[PDB]
Amino acid sequence: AMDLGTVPVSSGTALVAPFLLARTCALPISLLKDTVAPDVAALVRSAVTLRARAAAMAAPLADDLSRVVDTETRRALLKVRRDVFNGRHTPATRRAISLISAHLDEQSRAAVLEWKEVHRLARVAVEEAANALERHEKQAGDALMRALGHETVAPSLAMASGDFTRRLLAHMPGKAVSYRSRLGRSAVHYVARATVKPSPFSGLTTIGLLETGSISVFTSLRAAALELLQSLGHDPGLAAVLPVRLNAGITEVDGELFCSVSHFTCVDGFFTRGDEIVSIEGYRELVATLPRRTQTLRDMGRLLGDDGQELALHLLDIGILQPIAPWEPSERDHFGQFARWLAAVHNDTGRISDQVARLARAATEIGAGTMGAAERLQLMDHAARTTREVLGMASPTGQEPLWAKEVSPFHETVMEKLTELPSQEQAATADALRSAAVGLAPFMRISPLYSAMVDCFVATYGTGGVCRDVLSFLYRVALRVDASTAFSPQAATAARRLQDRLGFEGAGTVGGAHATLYFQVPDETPAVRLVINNVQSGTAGVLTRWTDNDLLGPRLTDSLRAWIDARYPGCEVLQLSAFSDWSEMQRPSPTLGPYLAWPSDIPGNGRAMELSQLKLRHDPATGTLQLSGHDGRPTAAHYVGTVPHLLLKGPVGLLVLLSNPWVITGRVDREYRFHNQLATTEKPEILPRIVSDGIVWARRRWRIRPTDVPRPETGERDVEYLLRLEGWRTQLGLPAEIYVAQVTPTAMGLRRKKPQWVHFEHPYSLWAAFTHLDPHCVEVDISEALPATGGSPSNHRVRELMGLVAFV
Repeated sequence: AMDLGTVPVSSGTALVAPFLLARTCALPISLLKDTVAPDVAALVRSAVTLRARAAAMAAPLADDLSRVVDTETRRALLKVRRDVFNGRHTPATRRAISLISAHLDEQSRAAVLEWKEVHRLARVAVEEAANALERHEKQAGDALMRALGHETVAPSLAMASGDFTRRLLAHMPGKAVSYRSRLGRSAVHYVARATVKPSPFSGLTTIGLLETGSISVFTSLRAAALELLQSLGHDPGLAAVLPVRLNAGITEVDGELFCSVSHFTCVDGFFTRGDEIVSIEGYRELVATLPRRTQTLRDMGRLLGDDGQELALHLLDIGILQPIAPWEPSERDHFGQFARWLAAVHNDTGRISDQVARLARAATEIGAGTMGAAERLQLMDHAARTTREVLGMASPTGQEPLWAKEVSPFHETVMEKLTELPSQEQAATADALRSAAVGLAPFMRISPLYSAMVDCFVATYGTGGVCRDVLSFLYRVALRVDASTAFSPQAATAARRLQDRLGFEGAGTVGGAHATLYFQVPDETPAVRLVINNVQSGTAGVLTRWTDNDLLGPRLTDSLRAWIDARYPGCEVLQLSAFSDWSEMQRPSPTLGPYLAWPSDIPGNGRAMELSQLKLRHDPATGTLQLSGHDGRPTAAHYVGTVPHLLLKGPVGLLVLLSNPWVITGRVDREYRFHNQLATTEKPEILPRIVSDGIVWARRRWRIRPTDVPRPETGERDVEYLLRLEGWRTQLGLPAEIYVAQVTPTAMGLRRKKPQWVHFEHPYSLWAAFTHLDPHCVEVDISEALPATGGSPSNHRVRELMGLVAFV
């Protein structure tokens, strides 16, 4: 794939949504910038400059030394030419210099004295550098710890790293923390996340709304509530009251019965669900015996006859029966709903309700008011333990899942009211986003898999045909359209052909091509206007989770609903998501409009539209598939999940593609491609900034091997290591402020880890980034910090912005 920003643009325009979301670091930059050591840096620079000036004086001097003379004077001359090569100056060197300096021409005597004066000067800069470094180590590590103690930040850390928070609360102010210690390396990482690197996973940012005091929004873990809900049927107490229903994901393809079987999983705290389309033809007679409306598990077992209870439980375990969850898809307090339901319907049956009630009380408490780091850490530890206990207890396997041992029981988002922008700055930012959108338009293509779905639909239902079981068709595409035919060159040709016909504005169910831009603007050749951090096709789903609160929720609800409706003119837009039965990060919004439930999802409490109430029709005029609801109402399914929809596999992702078939074909920020291959290039890869009209699509980057990075030798002086870092970074050409990303291999190619802030006048960030490289790291990807922070005022808080653009 090509690099974004590399195609010149001579046509096109774009609309910009009239609002921005801002993710602002919790602390001002000064809390990090005050821990720079500019005195250590200046001394190091001096020592490097002086040591290099003497190295350069060596060759002209060792020739001037010979440029004969008497013996002993000759013997001393050799010793001086000896030590001149080795950059030495021991007392036995200084005496030899005194032996000869009398017998030296004017030129060479001045050379020998200038060489010894520069050496001495370097020897003093180093020791003064080491003294300053020693003083900085007594002060800067403790300051970093104090910064993280601020009440703006410490309770967020208690959510994020429970174990580092213990270290923080157990730290006496003034007690030195070395840049060599693990605590010092961790401190500069958290302070950087709180001051210069806004990011969604740190918890050290706020979310606010801008046009063109602060609250906490909390969510409990949906997977823990769903896991417990699935277990309930295995207790005979609860099976008499647990409502269950026949899986709506059951339907026929070519007369054979199929089911989407859910594989609920957790990989490194990331909750997703794999969908496996599986034949259940043998269960047909059983499925036909069960009614389609909700009943208790116990009631279902009565309907089934001999061994009916055992059999109903088997159907529940494999998902042909599914429990009804006592919460709605948008719920943020799962165990509060779960405890309310348990109370309304009344051994292990009782202990389970008590654990649920304990979980429900932690949710009420954490949302009740401010808590210090210590209270927060105690509620979190307690909720996590209760969670582990009730899952193991209700499990028929006796054990709790592995992910329960290391996943937080709550998650927090901080919303903040922001000072609006001056109207001039609003206009200037909208113009830059418009320029960015014009430069992104050439990489917006219709996905070839969309054209393959149209062919499958026409092959199945005919031109202008109508499908009345949309689920059955989505299963058919997942069962019968493989990768080689979905991304064949015919597919791509058809997709390019469809785009020429359709245009960017889409048609009906097919919304207009749009994108979410994540970017930063300088505070402080054309000037930098805007720096791109990420780009996504469509409206980022995380925006819908921010509609559900008192601070910015109502204003964002109205702006977001207007923006999304404008993308599907003449359609009723339904909210659609992927596995929100498992992940609260995938939940729809309560305020934005009707929700379309995916049939294979475990169902919940509120009202949703059903996919079975919709039809799909081939529209020959436009070459699209059109979704329609009641009486043919034109319908769009707008994706609101946080997971990027192009990572979705299976029929869910195919339905999402029907309303957003638009994909971005350019590389974002020189990302590493998925193929497992061995690159060539050369040892130092220096990649220029990619920038057009002030839009910085790609930062300057430096790609090197781990062995190219100076690592401390055993018994090396600290100050000597800084001299190596300074000489290395200047030969490579690094600016004062950079980000360092370790690249490690995956099965799906090379992958950047999270970037580490480095300042070359900041000993803590240098040690934290360059001394303990991951053994699996095979490449170090360094980028310029941009916008740099050195030029910004001290009290300012760094933020990343989110904008929305629509192409025309």
